[PDB]
Amino acid sequence: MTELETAMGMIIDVFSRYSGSEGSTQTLTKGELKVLMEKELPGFLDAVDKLLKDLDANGDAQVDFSEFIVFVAAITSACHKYFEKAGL
Amino acid sequence: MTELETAMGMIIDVFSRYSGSEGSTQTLTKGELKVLMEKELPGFLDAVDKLLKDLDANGDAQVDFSEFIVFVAAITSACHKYFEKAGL
Ligand SMILES: [Ca+2]
Ligand SMILES: [Ca+2]
Ligand SMILES: [Ca+2]
Ligand SMILES: [Ca+2]
Repeated sequence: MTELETAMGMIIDVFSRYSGSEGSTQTLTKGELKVLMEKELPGFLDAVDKLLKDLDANGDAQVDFSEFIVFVAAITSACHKYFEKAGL
Repeated sequence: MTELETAMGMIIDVFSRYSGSEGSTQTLTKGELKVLMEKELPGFLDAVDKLLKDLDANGDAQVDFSEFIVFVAAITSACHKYFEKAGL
């Protein structure tokens, strides 16, 4: 497994660890999202419900994997853009 | 560092390992992309130039981090969707 394939497997791993405690095992409810954020993105965040509403693209009140990975990408892109600029 | 923060750091790590051999150190030329694909996503891919044209959102003939992470997300989402469906 390459470094990049491992990173991709790791995001999927993270998602699956929190999406199975209630409702669909393929999505995050507001409660599951609250736990995923405090455990995986501590300090990033009222806030949890607004986050869910921001990420929910199809209006089912849950965060599925597509919605979640778009969020992970955005955060990662913001980090990379910041050090790119600190760079001069 | 959490599991998810580590995965994000790992994608940034992967990108930086290949974007520094030519031209801007913040982007991938077609040559750098060819090397990144054979080393990090072997077997995924003519093909390299078409891939670059597909990912290049701003028309500079290079893949920057935003373009790259959108690609990583898409591949990861496609993997997760596949096993979600194999699931019944
Ligand atoms: Ca769930
Ligand atoms: Ca949704
Ligand atoms: Ca470069
Ligand atoms: Ca570009």
